[PDB]
Amino acid sequence: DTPYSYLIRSIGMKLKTSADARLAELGLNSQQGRMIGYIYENQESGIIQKDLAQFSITSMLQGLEKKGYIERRKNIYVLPKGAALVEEFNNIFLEVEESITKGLTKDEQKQLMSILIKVNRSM
Amino acid sequence: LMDTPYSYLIRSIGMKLKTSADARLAELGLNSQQGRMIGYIYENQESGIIQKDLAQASITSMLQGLEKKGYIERRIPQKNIYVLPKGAALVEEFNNIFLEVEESITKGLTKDEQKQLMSILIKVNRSM
Ligand SMILES: [K+]
Repeated sequence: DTPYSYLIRSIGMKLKTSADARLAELGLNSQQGRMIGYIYENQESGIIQKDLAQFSITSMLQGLEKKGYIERRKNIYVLPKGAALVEEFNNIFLEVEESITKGLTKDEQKQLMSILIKVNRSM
Repeated sequence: LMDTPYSYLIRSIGMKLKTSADARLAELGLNSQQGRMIGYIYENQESGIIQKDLAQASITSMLQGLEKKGYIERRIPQKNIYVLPKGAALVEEFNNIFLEVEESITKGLTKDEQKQLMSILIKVNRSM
């Protein structure tokens, strides 16, 4: 009896499947991926260990250093391997996005975009 | 987040619905998983529900909590789980919250847009 909410939740959950599988193949968790992402995003501005505590973190950074994702040290920087990973995950999300229209006709593709915009605007 | 436009909107709408719902439930010291669980029990109890069927957040803890608060009981027909009247009243308040959230999805849409959205979302969900 709440079919729109059910479909929105379920599709929303499926948007994450490919990313979770890659994290697992790489031996990383969601906290590690996000941390690498956060550092990649903010390292030019400059980020220190305190900043990551407020947005252990010591042991995680050590794990990420051992995997060659983060530079050993003071500001924190991802290594090229870390930047490459962020790019990889972005591309995963692009492939998932492209899959949304797989089962849809041209008209359905346009209508979905128009309607989702309207729904999102209304709440 | 806006580099993947459909995904952006789907998650934005999802997160807005969930925030609406989590907040309206939280005031009642409830959460959506408890509501779903009680609802499932209420709907299927005459079929015979055991803890195993619910397994397939700690389920044992959540069931003990619902039982301690007087919402469900375990009856000797493995014991079967049933909603008590206080729990049936609570299912209805849960359901009404979910129904108002559902209606917020379609407020701004024509009947045709509602029909198109249902049809399309079924297809998208099937395809992945
Ligand atoms: K297609």
